[PDB]
Amino acid sequence: DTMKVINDPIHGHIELHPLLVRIIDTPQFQRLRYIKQLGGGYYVFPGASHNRFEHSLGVGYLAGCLVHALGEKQPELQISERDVLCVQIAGLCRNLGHGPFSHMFDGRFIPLARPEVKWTHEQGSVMMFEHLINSNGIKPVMEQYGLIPEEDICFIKEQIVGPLELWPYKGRPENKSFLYEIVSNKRNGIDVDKWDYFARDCHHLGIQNNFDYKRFIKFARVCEVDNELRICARDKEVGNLYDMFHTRNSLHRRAYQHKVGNIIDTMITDAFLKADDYIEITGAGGKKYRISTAIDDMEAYTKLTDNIFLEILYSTDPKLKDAREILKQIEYRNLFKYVGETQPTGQIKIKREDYESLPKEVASAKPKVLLDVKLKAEDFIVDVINMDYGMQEKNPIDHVSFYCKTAPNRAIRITKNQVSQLLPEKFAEQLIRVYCKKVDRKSLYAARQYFVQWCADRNFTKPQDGDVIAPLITPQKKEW
Amino acid sequence: DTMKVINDPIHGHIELHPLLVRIIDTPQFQRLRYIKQLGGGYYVFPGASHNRFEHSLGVGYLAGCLVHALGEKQPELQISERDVLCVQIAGLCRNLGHGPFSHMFDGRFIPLARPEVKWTHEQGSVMMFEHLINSNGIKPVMEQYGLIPEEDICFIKEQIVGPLWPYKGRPENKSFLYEIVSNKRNGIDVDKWDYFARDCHHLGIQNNFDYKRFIKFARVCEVDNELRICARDKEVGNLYDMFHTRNSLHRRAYQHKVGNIIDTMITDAFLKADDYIEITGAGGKKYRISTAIDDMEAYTKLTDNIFLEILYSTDPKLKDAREILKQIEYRNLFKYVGETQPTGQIKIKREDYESLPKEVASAKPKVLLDVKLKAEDFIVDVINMDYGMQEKNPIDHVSFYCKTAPNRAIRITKNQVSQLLPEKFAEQLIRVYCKKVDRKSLYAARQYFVQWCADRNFTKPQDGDVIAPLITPQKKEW
Amino acid sequence: DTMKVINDPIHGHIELHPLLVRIIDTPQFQRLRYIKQLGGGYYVFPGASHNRFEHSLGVGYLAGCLVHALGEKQPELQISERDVLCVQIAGLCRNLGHGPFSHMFDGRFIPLARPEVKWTHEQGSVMMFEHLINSNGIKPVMEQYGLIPEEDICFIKEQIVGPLWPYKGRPENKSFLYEIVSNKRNGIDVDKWDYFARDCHHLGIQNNFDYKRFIKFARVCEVDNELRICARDKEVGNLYDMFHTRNSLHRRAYQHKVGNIIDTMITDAFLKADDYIEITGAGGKKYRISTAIDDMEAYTKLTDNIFLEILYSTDPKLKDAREILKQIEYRNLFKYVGETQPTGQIKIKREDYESLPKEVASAKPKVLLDVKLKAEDFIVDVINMDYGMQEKNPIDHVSFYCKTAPNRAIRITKNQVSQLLPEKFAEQLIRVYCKKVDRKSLYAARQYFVQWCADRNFTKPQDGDVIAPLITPQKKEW
Amino acid sequence: DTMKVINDPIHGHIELHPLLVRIIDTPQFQRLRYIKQLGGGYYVFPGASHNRFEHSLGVGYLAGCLVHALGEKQPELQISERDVLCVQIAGLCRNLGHGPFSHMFDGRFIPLARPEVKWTHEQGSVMMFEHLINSNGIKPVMEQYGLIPEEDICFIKEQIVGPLWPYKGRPENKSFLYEIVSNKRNGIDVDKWDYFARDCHHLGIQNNFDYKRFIKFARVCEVDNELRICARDKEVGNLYDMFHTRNSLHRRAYQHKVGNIIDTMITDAFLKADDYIEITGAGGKKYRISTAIDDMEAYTKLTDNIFLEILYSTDPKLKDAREILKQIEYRNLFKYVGETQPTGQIKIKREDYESLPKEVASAKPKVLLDVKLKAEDFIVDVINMDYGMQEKNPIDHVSFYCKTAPNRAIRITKNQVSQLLPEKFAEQLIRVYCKKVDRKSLYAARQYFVQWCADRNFTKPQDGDVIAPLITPQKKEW
Ligand SMILES: Nc1ncnc2c1ncn2[C@H]1C[C@H](O)[C@@H](COP(=O)(O)OP(=O)(O)OP(=O)(O)O)O1
Ligand SMILES: Nc1ncnc2c1ncn2[C@H]1C[C@H](O)[C@@H](COP(=O)(O)OP(=O)(O)OP(=O)(O)O)O1
Ligand SMILES: Nc1ncnc2c1ncn2[C@H]1C[C@H](O)[C@@H](COP(=O)(O)OP(=O)(O)OP(=O)(O)O)O1
Ligand SMILES: Nc1ncnc2c1ncn2[C@H]1C[C@H](O)[C@@H](COP(=O)(O)OP(=O)(O)OP(=O)(O)O)O1
Ligand code: NA
Ligand code: NA
Ligand code: NA
Ligand code: NA
Ligand code: NA
Ligand code: NA
Ligand code: NA
Ligand code: NA
Ligand code: NA
Ligand code: NA
Ligand code: NA
Ligand code: NA
Ligand code: NA
Ligand code: NA
Repeated sequence: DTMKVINDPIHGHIELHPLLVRIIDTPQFQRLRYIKQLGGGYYVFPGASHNRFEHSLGVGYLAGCLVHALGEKQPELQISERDVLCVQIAGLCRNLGHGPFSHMFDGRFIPLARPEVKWTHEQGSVMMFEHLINSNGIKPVMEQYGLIPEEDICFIKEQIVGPLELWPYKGRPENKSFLYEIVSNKRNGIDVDKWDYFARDCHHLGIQNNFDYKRFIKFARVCEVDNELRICARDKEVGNLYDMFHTRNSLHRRAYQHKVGNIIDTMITDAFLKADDYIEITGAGGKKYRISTAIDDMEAYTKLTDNIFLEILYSTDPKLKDAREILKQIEYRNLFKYVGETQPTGQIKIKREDYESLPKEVASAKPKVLLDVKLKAEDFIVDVINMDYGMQEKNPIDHVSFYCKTAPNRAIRITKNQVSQLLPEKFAEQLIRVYCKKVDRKSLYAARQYFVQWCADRNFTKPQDGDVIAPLITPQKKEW
Repeated sequence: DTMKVINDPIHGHIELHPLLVRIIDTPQFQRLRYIKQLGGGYYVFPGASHNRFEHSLGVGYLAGCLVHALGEKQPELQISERDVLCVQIAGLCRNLGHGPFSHMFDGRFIPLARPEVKWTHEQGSVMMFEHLINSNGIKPVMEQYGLIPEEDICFIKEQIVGPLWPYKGRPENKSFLYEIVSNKRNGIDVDKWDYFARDCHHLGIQNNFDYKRFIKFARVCEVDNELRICARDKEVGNLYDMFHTRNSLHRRAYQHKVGNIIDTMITDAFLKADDYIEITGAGGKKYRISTAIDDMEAYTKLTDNIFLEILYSTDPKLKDAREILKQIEYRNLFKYVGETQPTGQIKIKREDYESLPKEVASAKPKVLLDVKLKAEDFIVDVINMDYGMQEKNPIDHVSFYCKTAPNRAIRITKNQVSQLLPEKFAEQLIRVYCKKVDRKSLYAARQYFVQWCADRNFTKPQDGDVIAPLITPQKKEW
Repeated sequence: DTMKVINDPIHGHIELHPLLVRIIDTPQFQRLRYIKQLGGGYYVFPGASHNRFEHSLGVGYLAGCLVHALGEKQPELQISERDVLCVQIAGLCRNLGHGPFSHMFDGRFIPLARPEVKWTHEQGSVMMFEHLINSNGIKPVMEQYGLIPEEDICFIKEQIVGPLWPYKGRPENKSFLYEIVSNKRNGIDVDKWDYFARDCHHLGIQNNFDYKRFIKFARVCEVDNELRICARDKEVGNLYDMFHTRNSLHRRAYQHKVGNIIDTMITDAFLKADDYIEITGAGGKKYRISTAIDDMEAYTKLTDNIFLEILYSTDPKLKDAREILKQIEYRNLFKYVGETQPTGQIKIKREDYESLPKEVASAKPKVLLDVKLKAEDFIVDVINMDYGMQEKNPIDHVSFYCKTAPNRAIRITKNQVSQLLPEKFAEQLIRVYCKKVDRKSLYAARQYFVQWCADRNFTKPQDGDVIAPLITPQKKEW
Repeated sequence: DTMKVINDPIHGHIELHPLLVRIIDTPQFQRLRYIKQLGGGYYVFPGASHNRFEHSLGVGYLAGCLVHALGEKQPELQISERDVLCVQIAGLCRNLGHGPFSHMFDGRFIPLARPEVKWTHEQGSVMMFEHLINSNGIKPVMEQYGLIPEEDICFIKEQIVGPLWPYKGRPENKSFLYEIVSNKRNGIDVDKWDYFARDCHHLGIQNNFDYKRFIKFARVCEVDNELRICARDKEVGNLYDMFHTRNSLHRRAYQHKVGNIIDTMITDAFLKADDYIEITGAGGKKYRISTAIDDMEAYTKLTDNIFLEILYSTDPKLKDAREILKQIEYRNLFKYVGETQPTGQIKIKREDYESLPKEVASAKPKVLLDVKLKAEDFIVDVINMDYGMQEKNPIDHVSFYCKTAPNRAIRITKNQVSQLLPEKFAEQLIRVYCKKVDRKSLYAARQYFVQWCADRNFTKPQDGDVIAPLITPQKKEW
């Protein structure tokens, strides 16, 4: 077994070490071929047919490019061949825990189906990796290539999920601290997983990427920052890092939080909720699990993919009728209808515990307009979206270290005022989208009146088309 | 009316007329989201995750670009808005009849499972379109936009599948319209243009054909008393390059030796599953994977999903099918032994395919072997590579015009273009694989293979001297 | 004569009407082949070899795309063939007035060589267009294609340079036409769209603005009793991104610290050569590099070639000029010391520029230095970065329409889009360089520089702590 | 001094070792910024503004990629850091000897102006490199980085121009290194790889050769007791495609019929200017355009600028030269009459070129002509199109390895790959143009042309029946 070459449209011809090949050629990894990267986004951007499989190869490749580049420029770090493989494997395997339609599954479905548990795709990746290792005899193969399974497995899992609970990591000592910033960077969010999905999502969506990850890799260095070795960027690149998070935000606005993409993810979630009692997935020992409990058994979870959508759509059982009809509505494009978008003003934040009550508030509004129909709470969906630069209210560039041309081993900080006055003043905000489940012309007219009146009552921002969709409501609000 | 815009990575922002949107928003069209364009190719080229859905939008768009371009340059053709919509709809709908894994289903599975029937994806598209029309109340919507369903449905179906003037959907003065979506005269059509661009974007191989350039130089002229789409004389080199590119894409990607063996293993799994999977069709009647083609309501539910239904099954009756698919996941694939071609005049006929594994196993290589292999251990895959018209040069069926007389159609022969062009336009490739994957079986398989090539006067395999050093010295030609 | 087709790597195959071809095939237009789009940027980004000629073809093409798109969607605007040609011509001709190294010539050279005059490339374009028309017998060719030279020439010139309705080339009901080539209201025009795509292709930085998407959503609506080009409401995010991209391109490429210092050195060489180079104009009268702008026949011969005329000269009078250009070839450039910005209300006005090198040399660092530097050893470059309208948000001057009422124009404020947008739309950068390149001079230059930043309450330079560790602790702030 | 990074749109961010930087920052290298890669091609493809400078950086970078790749995969070859630098330097410097408009200068101008000498851009590069080294003190800088100037300079020059082992710069065990920059065995080298990608990016024609794939599969193996670079067996298809692409680029772009006639007109202007332009060289001695090749200090100043020096001149002695250049700006070009090829064994040798205009004018068409044309009215351009090795298949000079024995070199014949490949590897194109551009002259020129083709048994011109309907019936073949 020798180096395989694989041709990827984003990165070109990528070399895979035979241990990587052994990890890839398992049911646990190959599963990612059946999970769309962008979930319901495929129903809006028809190029976005790519799956988590190819994204994962790309993350593994880029993780290897960055660690190899640091090792060649700085031999004094003592990056070993073993370190390189562990970083590549962690890159490959950080997407293993994703579920059907990717963010739909851990962002919408699981929190509604199992409100008592705290599940992330990260934790799932660690569990799925363990199952991959143990079911496929990977440990003897790791030893053959010089890995020490005990320590290296721990290292790999820590790169995915952070400390498995003073230097908190066990897989590598503090002098290799920089290695924990490559695959999943908890300090500031700058990591190779974003770099792959920027390039890959853009190629498939038909929106062009402005971030240059190769340029970043070339200027990257390891320096001592508060007695820990960290990956630092060249001072000059600070503009480009602000542009990188600006790009992330553009991709969320244009594509990932597309108003129709989100409502399709919501409809799929609702179909999976109604189907949950009746779909059975066989796991370890022949025990049966549901869509919502497959996360408790990795053998069941292995078989939980986008296929669930089609199993529901093609079913004939009367018990799956409600689930199936929601999916049929997607095919006919009879979707829940977008009413509009607003934001809170001032320092007002809408917290997760208030979400359920928002459809009630929209239906409780009293627009002074003659209406043919009256709508209820259950007729409205309210979707609250938190947009930020990856670290809630914080500027992630405040957590980046830099070096200068004249002293490349000396780490420095650069503040927002030292770069530009044209940068954002805040780093987080909320969007509120409202939709109506009643699609007829009179219901939709009514829904707009309730919506705009609610925006006025709550002192939210004037919807962009407020004057067109509710001309009788927007004059009562002086500031509009 | 109300145009939708859709953003496609190949063509940019595409406008869809509301009638097209009505056709697209049906179970019969949306089904194409679950059929991979390149089938088992995704298992070799990981970027090739694209489905028939997006390819079909692109063919519809390009069909519209070509017909609009001809109408603007030549008002005298009388291309109406109705013609434009019919051509776009036929473009949209020519892929409706594809099955699971696209060419796998009509190229491998159906010919083995139903050898007596003559099924093509084209005929399937016509049948699926009829079912799409009748199940979704499309005829009143056609009338709303000025189409005449009787004539226009006939036109649309004829553009997909073909037929004194033999067509009924349009008269002879619109003969050129039949050359846009599916060109029976020479193979130059908008379906190829979309898949060249789209497959290349996804495979990571760069496309060298410029379809926009071609559309700009295209004109309709009278050729033997029939109006045809002609190309500019100067463009003749680019058309030879276009078929050269098609041939490269087949060699590099579509007939990739591992892509084909994965399609073969999936076919074998579907054969072993065929008795046991049921698909519900019209009136609750049950169909199999091999009979779903006889009922469009069943066939609607026949997609790549079948692969996962088999892979995830627990039924003991699906065990053999499921194990073949598990072999694909572990990459325990049937092993490639090699490739050869016939020499001289020799062509291998379709009726002799079944007997070829027997001939390879019957060869007597003078090498000491620890295993003996049988007929069933060999797969022999014969691939016909051509320029789309068997042995014919398709450029002999293209008409050209000159700058100084743009309504005068001419012919250009291969001799008038270049001496560096192909001398033949068709050939066969013979790939041999072994179902026994261990190192000793594979060694043995190579000896039988090379010996068979020697016995049959086939070409010396490229690695012949390395894989069978004891066999290749007997053959003086090599 | 009929349509020429030209293949451009940015836009593909572009069609040129024969009148445009006649305008392009003149010495006044073909001159733009010898003026680099990005001037000294080519000396930093080696892909940036592109010239104004191809950019101008692209602007003419995109001007035609937008006016055609508006006309097809809204026949009621009565856009005539004549309007289309005049808009395409204005698009083609808006770069005619550029000088050697593009922005170097009107941004640095002319203001220093002729401080008393107010010259812009725009005014130059109008004058060069008039000369192009009259020297090449274009007026009878305009008449042949239905143009009325009196009104249409006026229209074309007004589209490039601007002026109760103040325009004479078209009445108020065609007011939207003045927003295509050079948009005075908000800066959204086709010239930006071409240079975004073209500069990005050549620089190796990828463009994220989608101009085609913008064209598809564009409509003309009534706004305060005047017809204007409006954008779809949803696209407002993309317009903010468009100016954000313009700003990124300025930071990364157009105001690159070494690109600018190369433009400065070339400017200095042209100043020292100005007394001695002669350019023959109309009548045989002689002009200088700085006076060629007063005679279009001389200016026709004033291109990047002047750089090489100086570099290859042997005349002893051009020695000092030639030596500066030789320093560029050896890469012995004036050295970058650093960058800072003003804080608070502080704005640095154009009348204070000359005094800044004096202030840096007057600073008293409080560290012992081996050499002392003077005013002439420093260059101080002030760069104004904005969104095209000084302190104003250009999106406040954009009109929008909604899906439910496409003829009804609306306004959208910054708070209705996002909290993550910029709070200001203008700022200044100050770069300092040193003409003395040795290690001791450069160390000293950094101490003066950082101390000056401290004295003036400017921002702490990014590398302040590394380049001047003894100076940055004295500032209660840093 | 450490690595510079340079951003190139084709290769991305490229690292330059400080010795390379020292070679690049000289007047001898920087001169390549003023020589267009494609010469007159820019006058047809407006994207083709790129210069030899950036192409050279790219060849240097790719030379380094291939030698690094071989060294990492095969440590037993003992590729040193010194070898890597010498290979990068040879890559950087192989284009130094190009003249104004690249192939125009050594392909057209020099053969006509200096018929007694045998000059190539290769020999020019060696001479320019020597001058670069000696004028800029590069030898001590080479020693600083471990190079041995005597041996390594010889190595570098041998990699550019060529020579029982005939080379002195490296012994036989490093023989593979001579195949990277300029491969005399088969033409597969990094210079092609860069211009495929770069010319395609600028021309707007898409490249289908994947050089990175090739580098990944490349290995060094023993072939007839010499170490050589071998390709993987199954890449053989791709190598045939690589030369097919080279040929397509020649047909579409580099031998464009208008590109070539513009190169011819520029050559004619330079011939008429040759007596009157002076270029100052070493010791103040004066040279002409045609003698600047004999003094590297003069040749340093000989660039595309010469075109504009002629165009902008006022000297009455340069009038005829200047008028030809003015005709290019107005697009009053010599007119294309047509294209033919020889049939049979007939090859047209360089000594018969001068007589061809005479033969066309001597033909006796037998139709009534209003004007009669003479020899000097015709230009006949003979173009040799091949796969880089005259009549030979360059793939017969490629060595391959198989997966099962990667140190064992093999040969692969054309019949082992495909029957759809070219049957010949060389041909000639004959283009005829007319210097008289009026309608009557052009009609006459076509009659003479077609009659000449008939008399000589050349191929029927593609538009023969349209341009000469009365002449093409006499010829039974046609
Ligand atoms: N000619 C080609 N150009 C571009 N990519 C290719 C081409 N041929 C194959 N690929 C892609 C498909 C895969 O992603 C990757 C490797 O394919 P390939 O080299 O065919 O390996 P293989 O594993 O089938 O052969 P082998 O095992 O004999 O080396 O390159
Ligand atoms: N900013 C963007 N840039 C590029 N593509 C986009 C952007 N926004 C959306 N898309 C894509 C997704 C779709 O394929 C296509 C149409 O999207 P969009 O204009 O959002 O339609 P819509 O149907 O959601 O809006 P509406 O119905 O309100 O007009 O363009
Ligand atoms: N095969 C090609 N592919 C892409 N671009 C090409 C090709 N051939 C030429 N071009 C480019 C060069 C020009 O920019 C544009 C038009 O050139 P071309 O069609 O050769 O026109 P022409 O003016 O030389 O021919 P004619 O006058 O006979 O129509 O296309
Ligand atoms: N932000 C950017 N994105 C892409 N390319 C850039 C960017 N900045 C500069 N370039 C280009 C121009 C050059 O070709 C190459 C290197 O430029 P740059 O990093 O600016 O070097 P420099 O020599 O000016 O800086 P220094 O000497 O301070 O390291 O990259
Ligand atoms: Na797709
Ligand atoms: Na990590
Ligand atoms: Na530093
Ligand atoms: Na058809
Ligand atoms: Na082509
Ligand atoms: Na073929
Ligand atoms: Na296949
Ligand atoms: Na597999
Ligand atoms: Na052939
Ligand atoms: Na709207
Ligand atoms: Na260009
Ligand atoms: Na070179
Ligand atoms: Na060179
Ligand atoms: Na060998």
